[PDB]
Amino acid sequence: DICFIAGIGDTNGYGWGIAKELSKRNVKIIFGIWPPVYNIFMKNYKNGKFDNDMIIDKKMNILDMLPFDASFDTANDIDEETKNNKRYNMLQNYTIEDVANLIHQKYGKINMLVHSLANAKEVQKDLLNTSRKGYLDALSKSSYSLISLCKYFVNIMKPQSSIISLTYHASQKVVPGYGGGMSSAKAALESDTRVLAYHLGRNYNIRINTISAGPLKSRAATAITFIDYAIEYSEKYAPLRQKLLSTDIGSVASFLLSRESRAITGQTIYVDNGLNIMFLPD
Amino acid sequence: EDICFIAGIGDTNGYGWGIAKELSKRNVKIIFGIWPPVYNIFMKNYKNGKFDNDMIIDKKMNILDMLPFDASFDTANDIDEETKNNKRYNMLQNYTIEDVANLIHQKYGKINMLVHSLANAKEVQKDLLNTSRKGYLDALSKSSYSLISLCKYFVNIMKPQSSIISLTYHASQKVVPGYGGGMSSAKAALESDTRVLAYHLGRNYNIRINTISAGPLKSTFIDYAIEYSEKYAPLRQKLLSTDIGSVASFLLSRESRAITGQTIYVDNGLNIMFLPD
Amino acid sequence: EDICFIAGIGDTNGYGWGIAKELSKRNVKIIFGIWPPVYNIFMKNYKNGKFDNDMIIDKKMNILDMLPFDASFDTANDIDEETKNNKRYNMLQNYTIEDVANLIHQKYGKINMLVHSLANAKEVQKDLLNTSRKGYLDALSKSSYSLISLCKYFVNIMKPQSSIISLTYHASQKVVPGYGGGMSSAKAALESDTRVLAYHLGRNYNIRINTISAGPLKSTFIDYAIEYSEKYAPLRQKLLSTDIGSVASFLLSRESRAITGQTIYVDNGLNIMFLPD
Amino acid sequence: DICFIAGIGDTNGYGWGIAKELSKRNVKIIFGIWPPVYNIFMKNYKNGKFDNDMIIDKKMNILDMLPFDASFDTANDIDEETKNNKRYNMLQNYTIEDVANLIHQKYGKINMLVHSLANAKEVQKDLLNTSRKGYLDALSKSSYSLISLCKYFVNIMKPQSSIISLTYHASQKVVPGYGGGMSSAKAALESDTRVLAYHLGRNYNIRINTISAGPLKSRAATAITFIDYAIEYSEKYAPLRQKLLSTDIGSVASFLLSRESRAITGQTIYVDNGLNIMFLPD
Ligand SMILES: NC(=O)c1ccc[n+]([C@@H]2O[C@H](COP(=O)([O-])OP(=O)(O)OC[C@H]3O[C@@H](n4cnc5c(N)ncnc54)[C@H](O)[C@@H]3O)[C@@H](O)[C@H]2O)c1
Ligand SMILES: NC(=O)c1ccc[n+]([C@@H]2O[C@H](COP(=O)([O-])OP(=O)(O)OC[C@H]3O[C@@H](n4cnc5c(N)ncnc54)[C@H](O)[C@@H]3O)[C@@H](O)[C@H]2O)c1
Ligand SMILES: NCc1ccc(Oc2ccc(-c3ccccn3)cc2O)c(Cl)c1
Ligand SMILES: NCc1ccc(Oc2ccc(-c3ccccn3)cc2O)c(Cl)c1
Repeated sequence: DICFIAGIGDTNGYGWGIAKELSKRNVKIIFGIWPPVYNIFMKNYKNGKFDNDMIIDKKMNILDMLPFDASFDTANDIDEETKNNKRYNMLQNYTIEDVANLIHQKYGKINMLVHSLANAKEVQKDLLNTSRKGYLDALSKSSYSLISLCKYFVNIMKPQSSIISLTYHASQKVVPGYGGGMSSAKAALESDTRVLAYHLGRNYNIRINTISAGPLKSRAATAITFIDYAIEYSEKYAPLRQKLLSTDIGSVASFLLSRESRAITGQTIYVDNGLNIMFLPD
Repeated sequence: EDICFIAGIGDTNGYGWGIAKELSKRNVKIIFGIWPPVYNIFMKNYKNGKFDNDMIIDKKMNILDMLPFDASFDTANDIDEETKNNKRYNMLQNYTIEDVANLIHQKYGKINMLVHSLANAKEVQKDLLNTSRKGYLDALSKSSYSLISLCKYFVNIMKPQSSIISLTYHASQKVVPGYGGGMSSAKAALESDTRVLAYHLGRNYNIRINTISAGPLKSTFIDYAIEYSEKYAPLRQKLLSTDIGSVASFLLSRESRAITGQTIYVDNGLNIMFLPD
Repeated sequence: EDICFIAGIGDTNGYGWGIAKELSKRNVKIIFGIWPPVYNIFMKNYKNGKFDNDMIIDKKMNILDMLPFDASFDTANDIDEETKNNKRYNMLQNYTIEDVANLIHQKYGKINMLVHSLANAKEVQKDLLNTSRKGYLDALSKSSYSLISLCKYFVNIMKPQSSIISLTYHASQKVVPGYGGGMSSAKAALESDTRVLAYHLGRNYNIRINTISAGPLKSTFIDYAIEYSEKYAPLRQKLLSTDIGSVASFLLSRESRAITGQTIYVDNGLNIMFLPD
Repeated sequence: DICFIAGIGDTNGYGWGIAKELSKRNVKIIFGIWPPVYNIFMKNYKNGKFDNDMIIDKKMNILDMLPFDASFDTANDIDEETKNNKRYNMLQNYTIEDVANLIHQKYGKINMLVHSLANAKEVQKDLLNTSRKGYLDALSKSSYSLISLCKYFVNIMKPQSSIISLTYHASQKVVPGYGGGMSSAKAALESDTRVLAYHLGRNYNIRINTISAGPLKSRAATAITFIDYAIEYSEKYAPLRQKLLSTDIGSVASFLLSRESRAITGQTIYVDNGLNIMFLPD
């Protein structure tokens, strides 16, 4: 049982929580990490900074930790500026195709893929005031990255393997302040999940679903006090008033990835203490 | 110990059984509620070892008890003659919803997993348009209201962080000609009620409740549904009652503490398809 | 001439009236069905000119007739004593669904627009969780099944390319604490039944059927709903009964020949909002 | 009552049918037209070729017919190659900002906007096999064009104005063969419709909805016998067995655009003889 988690920059995200729970079930974990934060993540790991967090009387497995940039499909896609940037030029094989081939050489076929990354340069702006170039950015890094991720991993994956991504309810209902086309990319990503589920199903016997998670105070969540407010609101209005942990998403992700969800494919599962069901406060 | 009540089962060919088999994998003690009129039969078949092979998991399914259970009656007060003097019913006792909740609580104490796995419409083979008021409401009473009732009476005998599920079918959201009698209307209400109950039980008892929208099984209309499904579903595999059961097991556990009020499709992905090919 | 039957109206403060006003704009002749127990009152108020100003469109609303109408009874056969000897009912006649369809057909011939605008649950102020079986089913019978019944008996007296609508509320899809008694379950089923009826009536009689999911009006719970709505809805304007009526008029016309089985939200866009701001 | 229809290349589309019905109600119509087909559309108009089709005992109004390219927001966005292409270099003011300013000079404020255009270079490929550049193409011309269209027209539009676009059910359910990210763009567009509806509502008292239309044998529909099959299927399985005309979409569009739908905003209305409601054939 091998899982590649694409998109973990630290310990405060959904990627980490997913990692943790996949370990409880003894699956081997390969982190794919964005180069802007790669050196410093590695450093912290070495300094045993994440050592508290790797606690489960269990200890986390971490098979490998690779540089990974979901905006590049192949090496030909890497622009020269990036190729030479201070933070990339010492690193290698970080395109989507490249990490796919890496992994396969080092470990062969794997059977679990977590897409856990999103990005938009104009997330701060709202839809109307987002540029074409900013919108297409959001969709390229949040939505298309999934598709591409699939294209390349699908054949280093065994039959009956399963894939998941992460989404947010703002695709289905309006959350003012979730901007830059981020809603649009979650909308796109939830649709692609259905279409990919059809293709990967018939053709590769491979499942794909997506988890619509609640608010977590991740690094990326602070890409705009919205989130503190979102957590506040969720903890007062959701059917379940417990605090939403990333491990909560993690245990569901783990389930989706296991053979136990063998007959669930193409779905948007909500893991959010049921907030999505409410129309009216009280 | 962990105890699950499965309300609505008459053989091994259904969901309740698949759900029971899978729960047994986590060593959950199982109590079956059986519709009184087939209860003794079921009890007989059990004795004659008829369910022996279906019961093997290599470990034996631990069936804590098997009780008469009629989802159409809330309390004893509702047992309305004739019924009281009906050939089958009169030899049995304590089969109303509230009565069953008392027995279970008395013999075993509190439980922590509830499964509503029962559907019945007396006119299930006619168009909604040709369904009678009496028929429709029987559908809603047995297949929809029963869920609320079961919750009302069982919440008192459940630990906090308990979990509930029912079974639903996609006919509620999209047209399936053939699923008549108001079974569609029933599931529509069941799914909506699952949301509403999720809010109340969640806030008031920290109890979760979800519904599994399952694909066709077996346990006429079903024979088409299955062929169509295995033809067009994203996933080519045969859908098993344990496929629903393993999902149920998960939903009924703490691993899904943050999921509630949801409709989970376990149908090989049939629901995502628009037109064939 | 074009004739619309509006089943479910007791004053000018509701949807049936707003719908009636707007239909009158297209010179549609209107027949009102009134719940028998308030029928004579309504008839009195009509006589005393109480509805005179509400009736002006500058042209006068043409009310073809006003008949007692009880959505809880399908045929005469169902009028079950007491009811037959109830203070209000016994002085009236032909108010069952089938009976009304016969009168209309007899006096005016075929119609071509039907409006189901009636909702009633006897326990509308309690939680779903505290709602009784009797209460729930009354809800489903009056607010949901009535729709099917009305279709069953009226299709015979309708021209082809006829059109039908009912009114629904978003509580069916998402939790609105306060909308209890199974009104939510009712609307859930009404919306699902609208799809199913759309298939049958569409294929079998080329008749269309849709439902309007309206925002709060007036006609307690509503007072909050309205303030919240006018605060948070995408559209700041006050929502009028004629806002629903103008949409209804459209849906009931040939201009919408290619729309059927749909739930149309007329609620200033409230439904698209997740969290406030 | 002025309406700008963005995206009509001939008489066989939804744009034309919408035009026709808006005329029945005496509203003035400005066609925005893609330059690759502009000269030839004009020619046909002049040769009175469309004269049969402009029949309603009514005759169509056509206030103006402008060149229009929804892939350009402003003149600065026009690449030099395009700027010089055989088919563009004789034409002017065809960016989104430009046609917005044109129209306003010539006629002032308008109050009706029809988005009726879509495009994807790799529509023939299916999701998995679509490139980043092809996906982003679909989203840029089918989804973002709407947003941009709004940004620029919103303030040459009076309060209480209304906007509509066109979508297809493949966003919500899987239609194999509707590829190139076209499903993804309909998914995105239906989401943006909700978010735009919130912003335009509160801020400009302006409504936006989208129509999910059935199959019509438009020029663009043949961008892949899929459609003949789609029309075949729809006419045998839809609740309504009538043939679906573009004027059917047109009369609904007209309604959405009128004050009659004054309280409907942010919605996806299905105009498809109810096919979307079916799960199972028979
Ligand atoms: N935090 C929330 O409230 C919330 C809610 C719902 C959904 N989500 C989703 O969860 C997922 C994970 O986000 P998170 O909230 O855990 O924050 P996060 O910052 O931990 O996760 C995003 C990570 O992806 C990496 N990344 C960004 N762009 C990349 C690229 N081009 N390629 C590779 N790596 C890249 C970043 O380094 C970052 O660490 C996202 O898809 C997000 O949309 C988050
Ligand atoms: N035909 C169908 O079965 C169907 C079904 C559902 C939805 N739709 C939608 O209806 C809308 C109209 O398409 P149609 O089916 O009438 O075909 P159509 O070809 O008549 O409409 C598309 C028109 O937009 C123009 N166009 C394309 N790219 C453009 C750009 N960059 N800027 C400006 N103009 C451009 C083209 O010249 C074309 O004539 C589309 O949004 C489509 O997605 C069509
Ligand atoms: N540059 C941007 C960026 C924007 C959003 C992101 O993901 C999310 C980050 C936060 C939330 C969120 C926000 C509020 C409440 C609940 N969840 C949802 C998300 O999808 C990420 Cl990971 C990055
Ligand atoms: N290059 C491409 C391109 C692709 C799809 C398009 O629009 C549609 C064209 C056809 C259908 C369609 C296809 C089959 C059945 C019903 N509708 C749906 C659409 O959204 C258009 Cl206008 C252009």
